[PDB]
Amino acid sequence: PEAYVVAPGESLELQCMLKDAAVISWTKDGVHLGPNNRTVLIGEYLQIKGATPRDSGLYACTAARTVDSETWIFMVNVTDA
Amino acid sequence: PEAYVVAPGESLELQCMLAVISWTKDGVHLGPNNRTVLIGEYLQIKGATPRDSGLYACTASETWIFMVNVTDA
Repeated sequence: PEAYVVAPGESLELQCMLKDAAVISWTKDGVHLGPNNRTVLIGEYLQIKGATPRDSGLYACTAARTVDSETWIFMVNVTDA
Repeated sequence: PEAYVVAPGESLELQCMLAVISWTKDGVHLGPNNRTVLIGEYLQIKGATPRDSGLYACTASETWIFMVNVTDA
């Protein structure tokens, strides 16, 4: 679990992994993340523009396929510090 | 984020911490089934297969998180 500092207003960008036939699902603090006006999920990428401090949290992407289900975690701290 | 490694075939058991507990895996809400039992603060899934791995999380505000790794390693 690696740390990511994002300055408020900037873009949080996370990248999961490349596995053939694996569809990527994202969580923040265990809760599900999907697409919205500030959230885009594409390929193995997660983008959130307009970082605010409550965007801070423990993000994780799980690449699941039928055979297996591998997982990466990112600790995101959105701060002016 | 707590680590839990289980060997395939064995029983995956999670125990929540610090109220009625609801479990998610990779964001999806879990209920009981023929290999899953949810009781008290416990989550049990028997017959672990590598696809049972994922990011589990238990909540009642407060939330506790588990990275489950099912491997023979």
